[PDB]
Amino acid sequence: MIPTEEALRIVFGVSKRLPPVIVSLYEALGKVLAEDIRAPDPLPPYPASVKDGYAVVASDGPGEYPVITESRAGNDGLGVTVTPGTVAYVTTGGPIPDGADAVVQVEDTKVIGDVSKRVKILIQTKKGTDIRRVGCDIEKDATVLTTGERIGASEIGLLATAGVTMVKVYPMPIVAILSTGDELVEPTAGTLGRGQIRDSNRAMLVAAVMQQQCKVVDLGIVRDDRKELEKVLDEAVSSGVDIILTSGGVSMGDRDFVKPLLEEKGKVYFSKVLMKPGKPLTFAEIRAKPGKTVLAFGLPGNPVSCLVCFNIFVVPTIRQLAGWTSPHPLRVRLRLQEPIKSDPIRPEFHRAIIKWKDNDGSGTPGFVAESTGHQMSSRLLSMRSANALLELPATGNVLSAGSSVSAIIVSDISAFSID
Amino acid sequence: MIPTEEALRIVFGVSKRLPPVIVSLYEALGKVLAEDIRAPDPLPPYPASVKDGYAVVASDGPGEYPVITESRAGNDGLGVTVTPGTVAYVTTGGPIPDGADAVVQVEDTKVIGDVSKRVKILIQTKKGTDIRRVGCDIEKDATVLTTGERIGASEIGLLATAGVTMVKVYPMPIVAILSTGDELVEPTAGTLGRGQIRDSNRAMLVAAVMQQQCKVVDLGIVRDDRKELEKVLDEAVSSGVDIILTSGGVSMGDRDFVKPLLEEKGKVYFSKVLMKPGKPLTFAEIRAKPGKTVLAFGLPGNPVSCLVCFNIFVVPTIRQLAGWTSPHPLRVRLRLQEPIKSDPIRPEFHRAIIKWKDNDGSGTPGFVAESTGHQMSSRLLSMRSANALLELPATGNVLSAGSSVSAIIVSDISAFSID
Ligand SMILES: Nc1ncnc2c1ncn2[C@@H]1O[C@H](COP(=O)(O)O)[C@@H](O)[C@H]1O
Ligand SMILES: Nc1ncnc2c1ncn2[C@@H]1O[C@H](COP(=O)(O)O)[C@@H](O)[C@H]1O
Ligand SMILES: [Mg+2]
Ligand SMILES: [Mg+2]
Repeated sequence: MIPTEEALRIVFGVSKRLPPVIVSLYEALGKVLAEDIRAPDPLPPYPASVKDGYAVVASDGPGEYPVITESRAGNDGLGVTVTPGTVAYVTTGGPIPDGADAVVQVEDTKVIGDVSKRVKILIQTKKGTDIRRVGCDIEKDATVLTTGERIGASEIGLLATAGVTMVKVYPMPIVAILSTGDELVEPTAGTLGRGQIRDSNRAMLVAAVMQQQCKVVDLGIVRDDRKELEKVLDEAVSSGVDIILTSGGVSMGDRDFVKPLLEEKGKVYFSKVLMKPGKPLTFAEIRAKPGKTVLAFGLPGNPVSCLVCFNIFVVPTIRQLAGWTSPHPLRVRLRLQEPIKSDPIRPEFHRAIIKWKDNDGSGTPGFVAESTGHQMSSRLLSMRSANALLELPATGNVLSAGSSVSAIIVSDISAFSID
Repeated sequence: MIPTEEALRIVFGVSKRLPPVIVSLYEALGKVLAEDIRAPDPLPPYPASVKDGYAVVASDGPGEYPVITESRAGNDGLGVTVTPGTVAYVTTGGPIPDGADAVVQVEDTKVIGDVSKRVKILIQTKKGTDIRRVGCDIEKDATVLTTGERIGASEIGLLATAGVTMVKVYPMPIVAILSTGDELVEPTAGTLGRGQIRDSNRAMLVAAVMQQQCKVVDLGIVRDDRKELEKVLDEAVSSGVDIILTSGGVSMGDRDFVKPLLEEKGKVYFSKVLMKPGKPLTFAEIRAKPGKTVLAFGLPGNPVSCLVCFNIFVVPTIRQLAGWTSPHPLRVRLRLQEPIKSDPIRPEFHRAIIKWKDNDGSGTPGFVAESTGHQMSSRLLSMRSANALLELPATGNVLSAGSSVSAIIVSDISAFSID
């Protein structure tokens, strides 16, 4: 039985970034860049107006002037030179005609006469005012995005700015998922027969893997039969998946074949972890016959233990395979809203609902946590709405309301409900 | 020009939750429940063993006993009564045979003899030990999920537990997106002609809407021509989309037709907001001809202003339409890692890279922020890697390193890179 910190280091040490691939612009969203991106031309590529108004010769100053051209886009004002004593109309983003050295926003001007166009400039401007010089936002050949950078909406915007529609990225791993048990029935079952339960771990894990943006290979329910589970595992290993997730069949039962099958097919690094919940977790590395490595997680059958182990061990493995340089989950410090008793032997991953408060109880703003209630590993209602796992050390003491603890954030911090 | 707080209240007051729909189990992931979910049967539906070991009569105590049945699943041990002086083998999740009232884990037992099976129970157990009574995890008819609850992986697990494979939920809005400008070219363009730039806002907004899990209707580049933009807007309004996003054509240019077109087609609630960046934001409500409401956001053309306005105003509108009871973004308090000058007139949404530190500079743990650098609204590099918007009040003063500010979190808090 190894500590969770060691089990994580073993998984990190075995897990390898996947080979990069080439994808289209919208397929690159959410993925990590596997190349640097350089601007092929400057932004703006021409001197551009910051305002709707008039391009002027700054030294002219306030006065009345004829409007010799209008410049909004493309070839507008091409070949026209704004000389001292003239002005040109411009819209925001319009090219500055040759000879103009500043822009006076339309609010500081007045159109004069009926009908030839004339405008009154109401202020003294300064050279360079309200003009974006060539390359002031992005210089030609500047690196706008680098290898190891995760692509979000602004990074998609920068790729589009630089004219990149095919991107080299690290792909997401493909994950096979199966459930084990003679007691299981499909979640479509109505009236349950004696000694049956609906398979809940498979759909829970499919959903968890969908939230990590990975393709899922759903291998269904497997019975407690060694030859049957070996056949499904051999089929999962040779299919091309990168990760295999099983649940159940990893305790002390006489028909728990997951561990001995992973020992035959590959190398089991560990089968027991000092943690509450999640003790019987198995981690193995299998080589598929030519050829590639396949990571196998023998997750515990208990629904809570299953999802806690997914959140702590499988999420960083997916991220590592997908080329994330920082795969660890966000850990914050927070105050307890109620007392919680820690375990005397195993450090606990106590499920909680956390929120940011203007006053965390200590007079300063901070995160606070409420327990989800009874933490029994068979009680999936303890995972309901839990956005964090409180890391309670193995002291056996009652942590009173107001005490501070470390918490792992397991669900979108930007989707956190406010206080 | 209205404050951002008022502009948000107007948007919230106009935005209505979409009618609920019925979807399959995996389609419900990420969506808000539009009905309560009750367990049709208990969990466990039979008294179940917590351990691999033996089901016993607690009062018998330590001793040697014959193993009269084996119970792992289904009908195993049906009709067999464990009487005083006998035991039954059980696996975790196996039904407890009639007459047995406790379970002794296999580690507290020893198999005796060769070959009839006999086992030695090494301890004195207590009635009810290591047995999950019927309904101890979930009672029959208990509400396991309620209306207004967002569905994550554990909620998918609870739906599967309760045998629900078709779910009533609030759908996501469908969003139409177009760009405006005679200066724009597609992001596939190579060498740019004079006065041209690649359309970056459209792909940026498509990506931003994809991260919000909404269907996108890509309406392309529209030129600065009133009749052309009216035709595309009329086509967007009658297509069935719930939200229309335009960018550009909302400043003071003589060919900026977005505002007057939204005034003709519907009701414009505002066209100017007191903020840095994002001043020319237009918000309108259009009624499609029978019939339904369509929300239109005339986003600013400047790439930074475009994305900042999306993050502040469009994200909560999407969430409100999708039935989120808490659509507001997460706001935290944090310390500045460097000095920042605030604007004397407009409150600024200064882009930053934030992280949780064990020491935020004050001796206690907390979030800290680094600026992304020059904040010019034309500089999309200021959005690069920004996971927060610092809310800087309009004081004109230099906020020194170490001072505390409010920050809006704009990207997955569970995807935050650690310190
Ligand atoms: N797919 C599943 N869905 C729900 N419960 C499960 C699943 N697989 C295993 N379990 C339960 O988890 C516990 C441990 O499983 P095992 O390790 O196979 O003994 C038992 O109570 C099982 O009935
Ligand atoms: N789709 C777009 N992509 C990049 N820049 C844009 C886009 N639309 C408008 N702009 C720029 O944003 C600024 C304001 O646009 P407008 O409001 O149309 O004058 C100008 O500098 C435009 O060239
Ligand atoms: Mg089992
Ligand atoms: Mg324009």
